[PDB]
Amino acid sequence: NLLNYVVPKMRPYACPVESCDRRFSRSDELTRHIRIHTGQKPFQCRICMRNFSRSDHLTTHIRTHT
Amino acid sequence: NLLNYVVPKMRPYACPVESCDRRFSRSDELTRHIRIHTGQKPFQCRICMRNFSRSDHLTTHIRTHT
DNA sequence: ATGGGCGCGCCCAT
DNA sequence: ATGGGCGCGCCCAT
Ligand SMILES: [Zn+2]
Ligand SMILES: [Zn+2]
Ligand SMILES: [Zn+2]
Ligand SMILES: [Zn+2]
Repeated sequence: NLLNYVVPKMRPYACPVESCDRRFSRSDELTRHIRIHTGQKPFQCRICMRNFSRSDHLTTHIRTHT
Repeated sequence: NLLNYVVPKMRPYACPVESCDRRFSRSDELTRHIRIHTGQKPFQCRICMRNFSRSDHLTTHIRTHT
């Protein structure tokens, strides 16, 4: 029955770096991880102008300025 | 050049229904979709007893009582 | 500080 | 209404 069907846990999103075996369930997850290798921090606090790799961690940090 | 890498768009989560050709990028998209085949409406409003197939839709509905 | 995992609920067309 | 797409933000270990 299709009532007992559970979507199989998968990791279709494989890290593009040949020497890295990480795979993820969601694409947004992989995109964040790739920043570990590139050292990219696309987010910035317009206050202290500090850069972050994740948007959530920046949001968290900005709420503390005042 | 890894710095220019962007995860290509894909849809690895396919509907198990043989007569359905739908594929999603995320599994939570597919878990929702399969309720179209089963007609399941799990989220019920405790104020009016009305049933919905999705929790985001119920959530918004719950607000029409206030 | 920052990463893996992923749920809640928005956008917007139906 | 109710479906596909998908981002914000939380949880909790790093
Ligand atoms: Zn990797
Ligand atoms: Zn700052
Ligand atoms: Zn289907
Ligand atoms: Zn109601």
